[PDB]
Amino acid sequence: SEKLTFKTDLEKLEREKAAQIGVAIVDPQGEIVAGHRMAQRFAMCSTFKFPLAALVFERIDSGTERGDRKLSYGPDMIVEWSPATERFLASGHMTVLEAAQAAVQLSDNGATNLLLREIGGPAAMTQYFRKIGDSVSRLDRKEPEMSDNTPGDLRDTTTPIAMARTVAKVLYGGALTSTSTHTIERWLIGNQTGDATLRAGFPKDWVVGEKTGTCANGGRNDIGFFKAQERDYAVAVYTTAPKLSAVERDELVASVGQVITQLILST
Amino acid sequence: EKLTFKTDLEKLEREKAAQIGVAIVDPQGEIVAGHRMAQRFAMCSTFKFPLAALVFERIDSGTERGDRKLSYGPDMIVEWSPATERFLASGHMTVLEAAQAAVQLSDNGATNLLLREIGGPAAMTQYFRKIGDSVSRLDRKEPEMSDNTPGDLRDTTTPIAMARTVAKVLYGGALTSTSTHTIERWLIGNQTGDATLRAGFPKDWVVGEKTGTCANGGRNDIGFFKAQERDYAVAVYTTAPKLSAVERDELVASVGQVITQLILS
Ligand SMILES: *C(=O)[C@H]([C@@H](C)O)[C@@]1(C)CC(S[C@@H]2CN[C@H](C(=O)N(C)C)C2)=C(C(=O)O)N1
Ligand SMILES: *C(=O)[C@H]([C@@H](C)O)[C@@]1(C)CC(S[C@@H]2CN[C@H](C(=O)N(C)C)C2)=C(C(=O)O)N1
Ligand SMILES: [Ca+2]
Ligand SMILES: [Cl-]
Ligand SMILES: [Cl-]
Ligand SMILES: [Cl-]
Ligand SMILES: [Cl-]
Ligand SMILES: [Cl-]
Ligand SMILES: [Cl-]
Ligand SMILES: [Cl-]
Repeated sequence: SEKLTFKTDLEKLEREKAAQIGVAIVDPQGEIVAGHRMAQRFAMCSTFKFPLAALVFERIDSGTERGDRKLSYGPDMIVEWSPATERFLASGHMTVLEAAQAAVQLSDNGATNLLLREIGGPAAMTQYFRKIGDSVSRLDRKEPEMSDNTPGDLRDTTTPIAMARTVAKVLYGGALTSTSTHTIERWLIGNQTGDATLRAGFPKDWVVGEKTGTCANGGRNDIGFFKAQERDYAVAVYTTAPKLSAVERDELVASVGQVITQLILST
Repeated sequence: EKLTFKTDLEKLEREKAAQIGVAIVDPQGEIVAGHRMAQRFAMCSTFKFPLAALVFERIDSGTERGDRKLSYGPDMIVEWSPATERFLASGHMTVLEAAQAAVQLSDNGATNLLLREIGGPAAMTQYFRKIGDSVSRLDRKEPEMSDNTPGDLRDTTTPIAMARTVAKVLYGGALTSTSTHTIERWLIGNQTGDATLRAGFPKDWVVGEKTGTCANGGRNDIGFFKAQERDYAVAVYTTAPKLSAVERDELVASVGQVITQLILS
Protein backbone atom coordinates (compact mmCIF):
# COMPACT_ATOMS: atom_id res chain seq x y z
CA SER A 1 0.00 0.00 0.00
CA GLU A 2 1.01 3.66 -0.16
CA LYS A 3 1.40 3.71 3.64
CA LEU A 4 3.66 0.63 3.54
CA THR A 5 5.84 2.29 0.88
CA PHE A 6 5.99 5.41 3.07
CA LYS A 7 7.13 3.40 6.10
CA THR A 8 9.66 1.41 4.06
CA ASP A 9 11.15 4.50 2.43
CA LEU A 10 11.53 6.33 5.75
CA GLU A 11 13.16 3.25 7.27
CA LYS A 12 15.64 3.23 4.38
CA LEU A 13 16.57 6.82 5.20
CA GLU A 14 16.94 5.92 8.89
CA ARG A 15 19.32 3.04 8.15
CA GLU A 16 21.46 4.83 5.59
CA LYS A 17 21.80 8.14 7.46
CA ALA A 18 21.96 6.64 10.99
CA ALA A 19 18.89 8.66 11.88
CA GLN A 20 15.52 8.47 13.58
CA ILE A 21 12.64 10.17 11.78
CA GLY A 22 9.35 11.10 13.44
CA VAL A 23 6.52 12.16 11.11
CA ALA A 24 2.83 12.83 11.52
CA ILE A 25 0.51 14.01 8.75
CA VAL A 26 -3.06 14.87 9.70
CA ASP A 27 -6.04 16.34 7.90
CA PRO A 28 -7.60 19.64 9.07
CA GLN A 29 -9.61 17.82 11.77
CA GLY A 30 -6.52 16.03 13.10
CA GLU A 31 -7.33 12.62 11.61
CA ILE A 32 -4.17 10.65 10.87
CA VAL A 33 -3.13 10.46 7.21
CA ALA A 34 0.19 8.70 7.85
CA GLY A 35 3.08 8.77 10.27
CA HIS A 36 6.25 7.20 11.60
CA ARG A 37 7.43 7.01 15.23
CA MET A 38 4.27 9.04 15.85
CA ALA A 39 4.27 8.64 19.65
CA GLN A 40 8.05 8.93 20.15
CA ARG A 41 9.23 11.99 22.07
CA PHE A 42 11.53 14.45 20.31
CA ALA A 43 12.95 17.77 21.41
CA MET A 44 10.79 20.65 20.15
CA CYS A 45 13.71 23.07 19.84
CA SER A 46 12.67 26.16 17.86
CA THR A 47 9.50 24.59 16.42
CA PHE A 48 7.59 25.65 19.55
CA LYS A 49 7.87 29.28 18.41
CA PHE A 50 4.93 28.68 16.06
CA PRO A 51 2.59 27.64 18.94
CA LEU A 52 4.07 30.55 20.93
CA ALA A 53 2.92 32.98 18.23
CA ALA A 54 -0.51 31.30 18.29
CA LEU A 55 -0.63 31.84 22.06
CA VAL A 56 0.13 35.53 21.50
CA PHE A 57 -2.47 35.86 18.74
CA GLU A 58 -5.10 34.33 21.01
CA ARG A 59 -4.36 37.00 23.61
CA ILE A 60 -4.70 39.70 20.97
CA ASP A 61 -7.92 38.03 19.77
CA SER A 62 -9.35 38.03 23.30
CA GLY A 63 -8.39 41.62 24.10
CA THR A 64 -5.79 40.79 26.76
CA GLU A 65 -2.81 41.89 24.62
CA ARG A 66 -2.11 44.57 22.00
CA GLY A 67 0.08 43.74 19.02
CA ASP A 68 1.71 47.18 19.02
CA ARG A 69 2.57 47.17 22.75
CA LYS A 70 6.27 47.98 23.19
CA LEU A 71 8.32 45.33 25.02
CA SER A 72 11.39 47.06 26.43
CA TYR A 73 14.66 45.22 26.91
CA GLY A 74 18.37 45.69 27.36
CA PRO A 75 21.51 43.81 26.35
CA ASP A 76 20.85 40.88 28.69
CA MET A 77 18.00 39.81 26.36
CA ILE A 78 20.47 38.97 23.58
CA VAL A 79 21.38 35.28 23.26
CA GLU A 80 22.78 33.30 20.36
CA TRP A 81 20.83 33.66 17.09
CA SER A 82 19.04 36.91 17.99
CA PRO A 83 19.39 38.93 14.75
CA ALA A 84 16.32 41.18 15.04
CA THR A 85 16.63 41.59 18.82
CA GLU A 86 20.20 42.83 18.21
CA ARG A 87 19.12 45.34 15.56
CA PHE A 88 16.34 46.78 17.73
CA LEU A 89 18.41 46.94 20.93
CA ALA A 90 19.47 50.59 20.57
CA SER A 91 15.82 51.58 19.99
CA GLY A 92 15.04 49.93 23.33
CA HIS A 93 12.08 47.71 22.43
CA MET A 94 10.34 45.39 20.02
CA THR A 95 6.56 45.32 19.85
CA VAL A 96 4.61 42.18 20.66
CA LEU A 97 3.95 41.53 16.96
CA GLU A 98 7.49 42.45 15.87
CA ALA A 99 8.89 39.95 18.35
CA ALA A 100 6.41 37.23 17.36
CA GLN A 101 7.16 37.65 13.66
CA ALA A 102 10.92 37.57 14.30
CA ALA A 103 10.51 34.44 16.41
CA VAL A 104 8.52 32.68 13.69
CA GLN A 105 10.34 33.85 10.55
CA LEU A 106 13.96 34.29 11.71
CA SER A 107 13.84 31.92 14.68
CA ASP A 108 15.07 34.85 16.79
CA ASN A 109 15.89 33.43 20.25
CA GLY A 110 15.97 36.79 22.02
CA ALA A 111 12.56 37.72 20.60
CA THR A 112 11.26 34.35 21.77
CA ASN A 113 12.60 34.93 25.28
CA LEU A 114 11.12 38.45 25.22
CA LEU A 115 7.67 36.97 24.59
CA LEU A 116 8.20 34.23 27.19
CA ARG A 117 9.02 36.96 29.72
CA GLU A 118 5.73 38.70 28.97
CA ILE A 119 3.44 35.65 29.02
CA GLY A 120 4.72 34.00 32.19
CA GLY A 121 7.53 31.76 31.02
CA PRO A 122 7.54 28.10 29.98
CA ALA A 123 4.67 27.26 32.35
CA ALA A 124 2.39 29.57 30.36
CA MET A 125 3.42 27.94 27.07
CA THR A 126 2.59 24.54 28.48
CA GLN A 127 -0.75 25.86 29.78
CA TYR A 128 -1.62 26.96 26.23
CA PHE A 129 -0.80 23.52 24.80
CA ARG A 130 -3.16 21.97 27.36
CA LYS A 131 -5.89 24.52 26.62
CA ILE A 132 -5.99 23.68 22.89
CA GLY A 133 -6.14 19.96 23.63
CA ASP A 134 -2.43 19.02 23.51
CA SER A 135 -1.67 16.93 26.61
CA VAL A 136 1.82 15.98 25.41
CA SER A 137 3.88 19.00 24.39
CA ARG A 138 5.74 20.71 27.23
CA LEU A 139 7.99 23.75 27.42
CA ASP A 140 10.30 23.73 30.44
CA ARG A 141 13.09 26.20 29.68
CA LYS A 142 13.86 29.36 27.71
CA GLU A 143 16.22 29.69 24.72
CA PRO A 144 18.77 28.37 23.95
CA GLU A 145 19.05 25.82 26.77
CA MET A 146 15.66 24.27 25.98
CA SER A 147 17.39 22.87 22.85
CA ASP A 148 20.15 20.92 24.64
CA ASN A 149 18.35 17.71 23.57
CA THR A 150 19.93 15.31 26.03
CA PRO A 151 18.85 11.77 25.01
CA GLY A 152 15.93 10.59 27.16
CA ASP A 153 15.38 14.02 28.77
CA LEU A 154 11.64 14.64 28.65
CA ARG A 155 11.90 18.41 29.13
CA ASP A 156 10.97 20.58 26.13
CA THR A 157 9.57 17.68 24.10
CA THR A 158 6.59 16.83 21.92
CA THR A 159 5.58 13.89 19.76
CA PRO A 160 4.99 14.15 16.00
CA ILE A 161 1.28 13.32 16.32
CA ALA A 162 0.75 15.74 19.22
CA MET A 163 2.43 18.58 17.37
CA ALA A 164 0.79 17.85 14.00
CA ARG A 165 -2.59 17.99 15.75
CA THR A 166 -1.60 21.25 17.46
CA VAL A 167 -0.69 22.72 14.07
CA ALA A 168 -4.05 21.61 12.67
CA LYS A 169 -5.90 23.10 15.65
CA VAL A 170 -4.20 26.48 15.15
CA LEU A 171 -4.62 26.59 11.35
CA TYR A 172 -7.89 24.73 10.80
CA GLY A 173 -9.49 24.00 14.18
CA GLY A 174 -10.74 27.47 15.14
CA ALA A 175 -8.10 28.32 17.76
CA LEU A 176 -7.66 31.79 16.20
CA THR A 177 -9.92 34.32 14.50
CA SER A 178 -10.10 34.22 10.71
CA THR A 179 -7.80 37.26 10.45
CA SER A 180 -5.25 35.95 12.95
CA THR A 181 -5.28 32.52 11.29
CA HIS A 182 -4.59 34.00 7.87
CA THR A 183 -1.79 36.15 9.28
CA ILE A 184 -0.01 33.26 10.97
CA GLU A 185 -0.39 31.18 7.79
CA ARG A 186 1.33 33.95 5.80
CA TRP A 187 4.11 34.13 8.40
CA LEU A 188 4.75 30.41 7.96
CA ILE A 189 4.82 30.72 4.14
CA GLY A 190 7.22 33.68 4.41
CA ASN A 191 9.53 31.93 6.89
CA GLN A 192 13.15 32.72 6.03
CA THR A 193 14.78 29.62 7.57
CA GLY A 194 13.16 26.71 5.73
CA ASP A 195 14.40 26.97 2.14
CA ALA A 196 16.55 23.82 2.45
CA THR A 197 14.29 21.59 4.60
CA LEU A 198 10.75 20.23 3.96
CA ARG A 199 9.69 22.73 1.30
CA ALA A 200 12.79 21.79 -0.73
CA GLY A 201 11.34 18.26 -1.00
CA PHE A 202 7.76 19.25 -1.86
CA PRO A 203 6.55 20.06 -5.40
CA LYS A 204 6.88 23.71 -6.35
CA ASP A 205 3.14 24.16 -6.88
CA TRP A 206 2.26 23.08 -3.33
CA VAL A 207 1.46 25.89 -0.92
CA VAL A 208 3.73 25.26 2.07
CA GLY A 209 4.48 27.07 5.29
CA GLU A 210 6.62 25.79 8.13
CA LYS A 211 8.76 26.47 11.19
CA THR A 212 12.22 24.89 11.44
CA GLY A 213 14.32 23.84 14.38
CA THR A 214 17.90 22.79 15.00
CA CYS A 215 18.90 21.03 18.24
CA ALA A 216 22.12 19.94 19.84
CA ASN A 217 22.99 16.26 19.39
CA GLY A 218 21.78 16.19 15.80
CA GLY A 219 18.17 17.40 15.97
CA ARG A 220 16.61 18.86 12.82
CA ASN A 221 12.88 19.57 12.70
CA ASP A 222 10.23 21.20 10.49
CA ILE A 223 6.52 21.59 11.29
CA GLY A 224 3.76 23.29 9.37
CA PHE A 225 1.20 22.78 6.63
CA PHE A 226 0.91 22.04 2.96
CA LYS A 227 -1.90 22.37 0.43
CA ALA A 228 -1.75 19.74 -2.32
CA GLN A 229 -4.27 18.57 -4.93
CA GLU A 230 -7.01 20.79 -3.47
CA ARG A 231 -6.48 19.25 0.02
CA ASP A 232 -5.02 20.78 3.19
CA TYR A 233 -2.67 18.97 5.57
CA ALA A 234 -0.78 19.64 8.80
CA VAL A 235 2.62 18.02 9.22
CA ALA A 236 5.27 17.64 11.90
CA VAL A 237 8.72 16.22 11.15
CA TYR A 238 11.30 15.60 13.88
CA THR A 239 14.67 13.99 13.11
CA THR A 240 17.77 12.98 15.08
CA ALA A 241 20.99 12.25 13.18
CA PRO A 242 24.02 12.76 15.43
CA LYS A 243 26.69 11.86 12.83
CA LEU A 244 25.38 13.84 9.84
CA SER A 245 26.75 17.27 8.96
CA ALA A 246 24.44 20.27 9.27
CA VAL A 247 23.98 20.40 5.48
CA GLU A 248 23.30 16.66 5.48
CA ARG A 249 20.56 17.13 8.08
CA ASP A 250 18.89 19.71 5.82
CA GLU A 251 19.03 17.17 2.99
CA LEU A 252 17.59 14.52 5.33
CA VAL A 253 14.51 16.62 6.05
CA ALA A 254 14.16 17.53 2.36
CA SER A 255 14.29 13.79 1.58
CA VAL A 256 11.49 13.23 4.10
CA GLY A 257 9.58 15.86 2.15
CA GLN A 258 10.00 13.83 -1.03
CA VAL A 259 8.82 10.65 0.75
CA ILE A 260 5.77 12.59 1.96
CA THR A 261 5.20 13.83 -1.59
CA GLN A 262 5.22 10.28 -2.97
CA LEU A 263 2.68 9.25 -0.32
CA ILE A 264 0.29 12.16 -0.93
CA LEU A 265 0.35 11.79 -4.72
CA SER A 266 -0.47 8.08 -4.20
CA THR A 267 -3.37 8.69 -1.77
CA GLU B 1 35.97 69.31 12.10
CA LYS B 2 34.55 69.84 8.60
CA LEU B 3 38.10 69.91 7.23
CA THR B 4 38.90 66.66 9.04
CA PHE B 5 35.70 65.19 7.57
CA LYS B 6 36.73 66.22 4.04
CA THR B 7 40.35 65.15 4.52
CA ASP B 8 39.49 61.70 5.87
CA LEU B 9 36.96 61.02 3.09
CA GLU B 10 39.50 62.04 0.44
CA LYS B 11 42.07 59.71 2.02
CA LEU B 12 39.59 56.83 1.66
CA GLU B 13 38.87 57.90 -1.94
CA ARG B 14 42.58 58.01 -2.78
CA GLU B 15 43.59 54.76 -1.12
CA LYS B 16 40.53 52.78 -2.26
CA ALA B 17 40.30 54.29 -5.78
CA ALA B 18 36.75 55.29 -4.91
CA GLN B 19 34.31 58.17 -5.10
CA ILE B 20 32.32 58.86 -1.95
CA GLY B 21 29.20 61.03 -1.95
CA VAL B 22 27.80 61.95 1.45
CA ALA B 23 25.17 64.31 2.74
CA ILE B 24 24.02 64.70 6.36
CA VAL B 25 21.06 66.99 7.05
CA ASP B 26 19.06 67.93 10.13
CA PRO B 27 15.31 67.15 10.31
CA GLN B 28 14.48 70.31 8.32
CA GLY B 29 16.93 69.47 5.54
CA GLU B 30 19.62 71.95 6.58
CA ILE B 31 23.12 70.76 5.71
CA VAL B 32 25.23 69.36 8.53
CA ALA B 33 28.08 68.07 6.35
CA GLY B 34 28.74 66.61 2.94
CA HIS B 35 31.12 65.51 0.23
CA ARG B 36 30.42 65.41 -3.53
CA MET B 37 26.95 66.19 -2.26
CA ALA B 38 25.51 67.31 -5.63
CA GLN B 39 27.28 64.72 -7.78
CA ARG B 40 24.85 62.27 -9.35
CA PHE B 41 25.11 58.60 -8.33
CA ALA B 42 23.01 55.59 -9.30
CA MET B 43 20.47 55.00 -6.55
CA CYS B 44 20.19 51.26 -7.18
CA SER B 45 18.19 49.57 -4.40
CA THR B 46 18.11 52.65 -2.16
CA PHE B 47 15.06 53.93 -4.07
CA LYS B 48 13.02 51.15 -2.44
CA PHE B 49 12.74 53.30 0.69
CA PRO B 50 11.05 56.23 -1.16
CA LEU B 51 8.96 53.59 -2.97
CA ALA B 52 7.68 52.34 0.38
CA ALA B 53 6.93 55.94 1.37
CA LEU B 54 4.89 56.37 -1.82
CA VAL B 55 2.98 53.18 -0.96
CA PHE B 56 2.31 54.45 2.57
CA GLU B 57 1.10 57.78 1.16
CA ARG B 58 -1.41 55.98 -1.06
CA ILE B 59 -2.58 53.84 1.88
CA ASP B 60 -2.74 57.04 4.00
CA SER B 61 -4.83 58.64 1.24
CA GLY B 62 -7.26 55.76 0.71
CA THR B 63 -6.11 55.10 -2.87
CA GLU B 64 -4.37 51.84 -1.85
CA ARG B 65 -5.15 49.11 0.69
CA GLY B 66 -2.25 47.57 2.60
CA ASP B 67 -3.76 44.07 2.57
CA ARG B 68 -4.63 44.10 -1.14
CA LYS B 69 -3.40 40.88 -2.74
CA LEU B 70 -1.03 41.37 -5.70
CA SER B 71 -1.04 38.23 -7.86
CA TYR B 72 1.94 37.10 -9.89
CA GLY B 73 3.61 34.22 -11.68
CA PRO B 74 7.22 33.03 -11.99
CA ASP B 75 7.93 35.76 -14.57
CA MET B 76 8.17 38.18 -11.64
CA ILE B 77 11.12 36.31 -10.08
CA VAL B 78 14.39 38.11 -10.87
CA GLU B 79 17.75 37.97 -9.12
CA TRP B 80 17.62 38.60 -5.36
CA SER B 81 13.89 37.97 -4.85
CA PRO B 82 13.82 35.74 -1.74
CA ALA B 83 10.38 36.64 -0.37
CA THR B 84 8.82 36.69 -3.85
CA GLU B 85 10.15 33.16 -4.38
CA ARG B 86 8.73 31.95 -1.05
CA PHE B 87 5.26 33.38 -1.75
CA LEU B 88 5.20 32.24 -5.42
CA ALA B 89 3.23 29.03 -4.82
CA SER B 90 0.61 30.95 -2.82
CA GLY B 91 0.21 33.18 -5.89
CA HIS B 92 0.34 36.65 -4.28
CA MET B 93 2.00 39.03 -1.87
CA THR B 94 0.04 41.84 -0.26
CA VAL B 95 0.96 45.47 -0.85
CA LEU B 96 2.42 45.70 2.65
CA GLU B 97 4.21 42.30 2.49
CA ALA B 98 5.82 43.41 -0.76
CA ALA B 99 6.81 46.81 0.62
CA GLN B 100 8.37 45.34 3.75
CA ALA B 101 10.28 42.76 1.70
CA ALA B 102 11.52 45.49 -0.64
CA VAL B 103 12.77 47.61 2.28
CA GLN B 104 14.13 44.94 4.63
CA LEU B 105 15.40 42.25 2.24
CA SER B 106 15.90 44.43 -0.87
CA ASP B 107 13.62 41.96 -2.66
CA ASN B 108 13.73 42.89 -6.37
CA GLY B 109 10.62 40.97 -7.41
CA ALA B 110 8.61 42.58 -4.61
CA THR B 111 9.87 46.00 -5.72
CA ASN B 112 8.79 45.29 -9.30
CA LEU B 113 5.40 44.04 -8.13
CA LEU B 114 4.82 47.42 -6.46
CA LEU B 115 6.17 49.32 -9.50
CA ARG B 116 3.72 47.33 -11.66
CA GLU B 117 0.91 48.63 -9.43
CA ILE B 118 1.78 52.34 -9.31
CA GLY B 119 2.32 52.58 -13.07
CA GLY B 120 6.06 52.22 -13.21
CA PRO B 121 9.09 54.46 -13.02
CA ALA B 122 7.26 57.61 -14.17
CA ALA B 123 4.99 57.48 -11.12
CA MET B 124 7.87 56.99 -8.72
CA THR B 125 9.60 60.03 -10.21
CA GLN B 126 6.31 61.92 -9.83
CA TYR B 127 6.37 61.08 -6.13
CA PHE B 128 9.90 62.49 -5.78
CA ARG B 129 8.61 65.71 -7.35
CA LYS B 130 5.61 65.76 -5.00
CA ILE B 131 7.82 65.70 -1.90
CA GLY B 132 10.05 68.50 -3.23
CA ASP B 133 12.81 66.35 -4.77
CA SER B 134 13.48 67.72 -8.25
CA VAL B 135 16.68 65.64 -8.72
CA SER B 136 16.01 61.94 -8.02
CA ARG B 137 14.67 60.01 -10.99
CA LEU B 138 13.56 56.43 -11.63
CA ASP B 139 13.68 55.33 -15.26
CA ARG B 140 13.70 51.51 -15.16
CA LYS B 141 12.58 48.58 -13.02
CA GLU B 142 14.87 46.06 -11.27
CA PRO B 143 17.49 44.93 -11.93
CA GLU B 144 18.37 46.96 -15.04
CA MET B 145 17.96 50.29 -13.19
CA SER B 146 21.11 49.24 -11.30
CA ASP B 147 23.27 48.84 -14.44
CA ASN B 148 25.20 51.91 -13.28
CA THR B 149 26.65 52.63 -16.71
CA PRO B 150 29.33 55.32 -16.20
CA GLY B 151 27.91 58.78 -16.86
CA ASP B 152 24.31 57.58 -17.25
CA LEU B 153 21.91 60.04 -15.59
CA ARG B 154 19.03 57.55 -15.61
CA ASP B 155 18.05 56.13 -12.22
CA THR B 156 20.21 58.63 -10.31
CA THR B 157 20.02 60.89 -7.27
CA THR B 158 22.46 63.13 -5.45
CA PRO B 159 23.49 62.63 -1.81
CA ILE B 160 21.93 65.98 -0.82
CA ALA B 161 18.70 65.36 -2.75
CA MET B 162 18.26 61.93 -1.22
CA ALA B 163 19.23 63.00 2.31
CA ARG B 164 16.61 65.74 2.09
CA THR B 165 14.07 63.22 0.79
CA VAL B 166 14.78 60.92 3.75
CA ALA B 167 14.33 63.89 6.10
CA LYS B 168 11.08 64.87 4.40
CA VAL B 169 9.68 61.33 4.79
CA LEU B 170 10.78 60.80 8.39
CA TYR B 171 10.66 64.33 9.88
CA GLY B 172 8.97 66.63 7.36
CA GLY B 173 5.39 65.36 7.50
CA ALA B 174 5.20 63.42 4.23
CA LEU B 175 3.42 60.55 6.05
CA THR B 176 0.97 60.24 8.93
CA SER B 177 2.36 59.75 12.42
CA THR B 178 1.53 56.03 12.34
CA SER B 179 2.98 55.43 8.87
CA THR B 180 6.12 57.41 9.73
CA HIS B 181 6.69 55.25 12.81
CA THR B 182 6.15 52.06 10.81
CA ILE B 183 8.63 52.97 8.08
CA GLU B 184 11.15 54.01 10.75
CA ARG B 185 10.83 50.60 12.42
CA TRP B 186 11.24 48.92 9.02
CA LEU B 187 14.52 50.80 8.50
CA ILE B 188 15.80 49.90 11.98
CA GLY B 189 14.91 46.25 11.34
CA ASN B 190 16.49 46.16 7.87
CA GLN B 191 18.28 42.82 7.39
CA THR B 192 20.84 43.90 4.77
CA GLY B 193 22.86 46.64 6.47
CA ASP B 194 24.76 44.96 9.30
CA ALA B 195 28.15 45.47 7.60
CA THR B 196 27.69 48.94 6.11
CA LEU B 197 26.91 52.29 7.80
CA ARG B 198 25.57 50.96 11.09
CA ALA B 199 28.79 48.93 11.48
CA GLY B 200 30.67 52.24 11.63
CA PHE B 201 28.27 54.05 13.98
CA PRO B 202 28.36 53.89 17.80
CA LYS B 203 26.15 51.13 19.15
CA ASP B 204 23.85 53.35 21.23
CA TRP B 205 22.76 55.40 18.21
CA VAL B 206 19.32 54.52 16.93
CA VAL B 207 19.96 53.84 13.22
CA GLY B 208 17.80 52.69 10.35
CA GLU B 209 18.83 52.48 6.73
CA LYS B 210 18.38 51.02 3.26
CA THR B 211 21.36 49.58 1.36
CA GLY B 212 22.18 49.20 -2.29
CA THR B 213 24.70 47.26 -4.37
CA CYS B 214 25.12 48.08 -8.08
CA ALA B 215 27.20 46.97 -11.01
CA ASN B 216 30.49 48.77 -11.65
CA GLY B 217 31.26 48.97 -7.94
CA GLY B 218 28.28 50.84 -6.49
CA ARG B 219 27.66 50.51 -2.77
CA ASN B 220 25.13 52.79 -1.07
CA ASP B 221 23.37 53.28 2.26
CA ILE B 222 20.70 55.88 3.12
CA GLY B 223 18.70 56.42 6.27
CA PHE B 224 18.62 58.15 9.60
CA PHE B 225 20.35 58.19 12.94
CA LYS B 226 19.65 59.61 16.38
CA ALA B 227 22.86 60.65 18.14
CA GLN B 228 23.13 62.53 21.44
CA GLU B 229 19.33 63.04 21.30
CA ARG B 230 19.49 64.82 17.93
CA ASP B 231 18.00 63.42 14.73
CA TYR B 232 19.79 63.31 11.35
CA ALA B 233 19.13 62.05 7.84
CA VAL B 234 22.06 60.68 5.85
CA ALA B 235 22.74 59.46 2.32
CA VAL B 236 25.96 57.72 1.31
CA TYR B 237 26.67 56.74 -2.32
CA THR B 238 30.01 55.17 -3.23
CA THR B 239 31.69 53.88 -6.40
CA ALA B 240 34.70 51.57 -6.06
CA PRO B 241 35.13 49.40 -9.17
CA LYS B 242 38.40 47.77 -8.02
CA LEU B 243 37.39 46.71 -4.48
CA SER B 244 35.96 43.32 -3.57
CA ALA B 245 32.38 43.14 -2.31
CA VAL B 246 33.56 42.76 1.29
CA GLU B 247 35.92 45.72 0.88
CA ARG B 248 33.02 47.85 -0.38
CA ASP B 249 31.11 46.96 2.80
CA GLU B 250 34.19 48.01 4.76
CA LEU B 251 34.36 51.24 2.75
CA VAL B 252 30.82 52.28 3.71
CA ALA B 253 31.49 51.24 7.31
CA SER B 254 34.61 53.45 7.26
CA VAL B 255 32.50 56.34 5.97
CA GLY B 256 30.25 55.66 8.95
CA GLN B 257 33.28 56.16 11.20
CA VAL B 258 34.20 59.44 9.48
CA ILE B 259 30.60 60.61 9.97
CA THR B 260 30.79 59.59 13.64
CA GLN B 261 33.88 61.76 14.16
CA LEU B 262 32.12 64.77 12.61
CA ILE B 263 28.93 64.35 14.64
CA LEU B 264 30.70 63.85 17.97
CA SER B 265 32.82 66.95 17.31
C1 LIG C 1 15.89 26.50 17.15
O1 LIG C 1 15.66 25.34 16.83
C2 LIG C 1 17.29 27.05 17.27
C3 LIG C 1 17.45 27.63 18.69
C4 LIG C 1 17.20 26.53 19.71
O2 LIG C 1 18.78 28.14 18.87
C5 LIG C 1 17.54 28.05 16.14
C6 LIG C 1 17.30 29.51 16.52
C7 LIG C 1 18.93 27.87 15.54
C8 LIG C 1 18.64 27.47 14.11
S1 LIG C 1 19.88 27.25 12.98
C9 LIG C 1 21.00 28.58 13.31
C10 LIG C 1 20.29 29.89 13.00
N1 LIG C 1 20.76 30.31 11.67
C11 LIG C 1 22.15 29.80 11.56
C12 LIG C 1 22.43 29.45 10.14
O3 LIG C 1 21.52 29.32 9.34
N2 LIG C 1 23.72 29.28 9.84
C13 LIG C 1 24.25 28.00 9.38
C14 LIG C 1 24.68 30.36 9.97
C15 LIG C 1 22.23 28.55 12.42
C16 LIG C 1 17.31 27.35 13.95
C17 LIG C 1 16.55 26.89 12.80
O4 LIG C 1 15.37 27.23 12.75
O5 LIG C 1 17.04 26.18 11.90
N3 LIG C 1 16.65 27.70 15.05
C1 LIG D 1 20.07 46.88 -4.92
O1 LIG D 1 20.91 47.76 -4.84
C2 LIG D 1 20.38 45.51 -5.49
C3 LIG D 1 19.46 45.21 -6.67
C4 LIG D 1 19.65 46.28 -7.73
O2 LIG D 1 19.81 43.94 -7.24
C5 LIG D 1 20.25 44.49 -4.36
C6 LIG D 1 18.88 43.82 -4.34
C7 LIG D 1 21.40 43.48 -4.42
C8 LIG D 1 22.06 43.65 -3.06
S1 LIG D 1 23.31 42.66 -2.54
C9 LIG D 1 22.91 41.02 -3.04
C10 LIG D 1 21.68 40.53 -2.28
N1 LIG D 1 22.17 39.69 -1.17
C11 LIG D 1 23.46 39.12 -1.62
C12 LIG D 1 24.42 39.02 -0.47
O3 LIG D 1 24.43 39.87 0.40
N2 LIG D 1 25.23 37.97 -0.48
C13 LIG D 1 26.39 37.89 0.41
C14 LIG D 1 25.03 36.83 -1.37
C15 LIG D 1 24.03 40.06 -2.67
C16 LIG D 1 21.49 44.68 -2.43
C17 LIG D 1 21.84 45.31 -1.17
O4 LIG D 1 20.97 46.01 -0.71
O5 LIG D 1 22.93 45.16 -0.61
N3 LIG D 1 20.46 45.17 -3.10
CA1 LIG E 1 4.50 34.22 -15.37
CL1 LIG F 1 11.87 53.63 17.50
CL1 LIG G 1 -8.75 26.88 21.68
CL1 LIG H 1 16.12 35.93 3.19
CL1 LIG I 1 30.22 69.15 -1.25
CL1 LIG J 1 28.49 71.24 -3.68
CL1 LIG K 1 -2.24 32.04 1.31
CL1 LIG L 1 18.63 38.14 9.55
